[PDB]
Amino acid sequence: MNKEHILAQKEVLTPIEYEHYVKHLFDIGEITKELYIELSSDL
Repeated sequence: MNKEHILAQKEVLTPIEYEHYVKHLFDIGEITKELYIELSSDL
């Protein structure tokens, strides 16, 4: 499984780009929206 490897990426890249990091995932279903919503701590 390559869910943890990609996760670290979103942590490195800015928060703006991360928003898309989860978009491509949906394509296969790697990470659930629950993660994109939870991790999302911007306002």
